[PDB]
Parts: sequence; C-alpha cells; structure tokens
Amino acid sequence: IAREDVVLNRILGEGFFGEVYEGVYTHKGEKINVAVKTCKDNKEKFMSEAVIMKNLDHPHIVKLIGIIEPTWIIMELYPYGELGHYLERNKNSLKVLTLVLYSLQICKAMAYLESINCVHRDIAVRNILVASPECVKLGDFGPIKWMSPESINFRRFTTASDVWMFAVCMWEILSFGKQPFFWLENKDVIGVLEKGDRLPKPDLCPPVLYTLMTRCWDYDPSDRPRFTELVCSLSDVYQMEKDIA
Ligand SMILES: CN(c1ncccc1CNc1nc(Nc2ccc3c(c2)CC(=O)N3)ncc1C(F)(F)F)S(C)(=O)=O
Repeated sequence: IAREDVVLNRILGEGFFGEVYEGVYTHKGEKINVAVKTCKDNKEKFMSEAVIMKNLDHPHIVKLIGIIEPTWIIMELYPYGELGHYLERNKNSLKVLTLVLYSLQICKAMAYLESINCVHRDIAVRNILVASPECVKLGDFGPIKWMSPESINFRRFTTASDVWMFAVCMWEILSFGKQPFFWLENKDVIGVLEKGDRLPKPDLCPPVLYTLMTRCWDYDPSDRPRFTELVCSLSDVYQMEKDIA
C-alpha cells in the first residue's frame, strides 16, 4: 500500500493515538472509502494493534485494508457510523429481532477472539460500526460503567471480564443506546455492584435474554458463561424472535 494511493478528504475525529481521517483508496482502479488512523512505546503499541487487526479476518470485526509503514492504518470505512448513534436515530423502526441479531454478531466476534485468549476491553455500542442495516462490526481494541468488578478494583481484564462487558453492550443495544448506569456517577458504580444490584431489564428485552445477561453479570468470573455458550444461546434467542416475527 502506497500513500499516493490514499487521498485524505476530511477529519473523522480523534482516536486514541492520533487523528482519524476519511478518504479514498485506489491496484485495479477501484475507489475504496477508508478511515485512516494516524499517530502523533505508544508508536510500537499503535503498530501492534494494527498488525493484530491485519491478521483478524472476521465478518463482524472492522476490516483492515492495509498499513503504510507518518504511519497510517488504512481501515475499511463504514459510513453508517457508530452503533449507538444508529440505534437512537432508528429506535422507532428497529425491531427486537434486529437488536438480538446485532448482539449475536458481536458475540460471534468475541467467540473468535476468546479462542486465542485475546481480551478486547471496549465492547460498547460507541465502538461498534454499522456496516449495513443487517451487519455490525466490532471496532478496535481498548469506561467504569461497562467494566466488571475485578477490572474496576484490580485492573484485571480477562475473557470473563469481556463477557461481563459484552452483556453491558447488549443492555445498551436493547436500550437503543442508553448509557449503562446513567443515573449513577462513576464513584458509586462498584458499591452498587458489590451489593448485587445490576442494570435493570430494558423494556424491549425478552426475559430469556435478560436472564442470560444476569449470568454474565455474575460477580464470580469463573461462573460467567463462555462466549461459545453465549453464541449458542443467542442463536437460540434469535431464531425464536424470528419465528415470532
Ligand atoms: C469517529 N471515530 C470512531 N468512533 C467510533 C468507532 C470508530 C471510529 C473510527 N473508526 C472507524 N469509523 C468508521 N466510520 C465512521 C465512524 C463514525 C462516524 C462516521 C463514520 C460518520 C459520522 O458522522 N460518524 N468506519 C470504520 C472505522 C474503523 F474502525 F474501521 F477504523 S474516531 C472517534 O475519530 O475514532
């Protein structure tokens, strides 16, 4: 990938390491809309996540097109934008079926990541991209109100703590993008969790799906479902909602 093959058109916004731009990438003459991540120990880490994304090849994880070793990461651009904002715009037209579909698609992403003990740390609707109305994609690697107790208290992140956060993300999806614990300030989140209080069931969320969510919010990380079991469960929730629809 040569920099002459990538034209920058506009700022997309501000990423962890530097600016993100949108532009177009052109070897067969096809014009491809891309997001270009840039970088102002953090350079090497910037590169590490890029190499990881280059090796990931999954339908529900954002696609890396190439890397320009001013180091640019050329990612596929999804113009629909973040899932959170997509949900709030279309909350009156979106059906429960589709919201379970989105959760299942991210869970398939996570299940793949789990199989290589790869902890993601930012499974949140703001970090999920809408590729099409029936396809969401998990964004780049990494939020007190999304984190498990053992991450808030001990800065420990495992696949089990990703499962907790995944259930927080499902809560966000079934809530059409509300922020978890928006009635709480950060300081009293862990206190609330220590007591055994959780997020309440969203109005549109089927009870079977909320039971699954509560299992992911087990204070004990060992008791939480694995992502492989969740995919089967949600596949099961999805087929049922589809039959009702
Ligand atoms: C805007 N930013 C993001 N916010 C949330 C998730 C992802 C990004 C940027 N990443 C991507 N962003 C997009 N598309 C996209 C997004 C957000 C909007 C738009 C398009 C239009 C818009 O108005 N907001 N497509 C692919 C990627 C990716 F991941 F593959 F590199 S930022 C804070 O500047 O980093």
